[PDB]
Amino acid sequence: KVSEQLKCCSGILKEMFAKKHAAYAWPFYKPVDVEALGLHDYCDIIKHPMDMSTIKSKLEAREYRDAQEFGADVRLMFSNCYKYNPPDHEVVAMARKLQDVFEMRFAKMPDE
Ligand SMILES: Cc1nn(C)c(C)c1-c1cccc(-c2ccnc3nc[nH]c23)c1F
Repeated sequence: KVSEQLKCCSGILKEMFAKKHAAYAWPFYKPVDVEALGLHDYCDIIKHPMDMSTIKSKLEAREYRDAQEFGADVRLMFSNCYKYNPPDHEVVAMARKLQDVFEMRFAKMPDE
């Protein structure tokens, strides 16, 4: 069960990194570079930054022990975006679309 579920999760991660979703996934590929982006309050507002390269590193290194731990990280990434940004900002629109992809496929988890 655990192995299977984590495979399911790595498939989701591979999809989120895929070219078919790149038009809205790209802001989430790497850690937010607060300084480069001029976002000098980012650290002060976001206490636990998260991005898809960090999730991929944690998957490769077998840090996730179960699907719930992986999902909590992916959702944290979206929540940080909803935290920091006005809800009408383009990056929030892209986060919502990528979360739709994630939640619909995560729902299709093998459950035993
Ligand atoms: C520059 C730039 N131009 N455009 C239209 C976008 C979407 C960006 C951009 C580039 C890289 C990362 C981010 C980003 C990621 C996660 N959270 C964020 N919060 C504010 N920016 C965030 C980003 F918006």
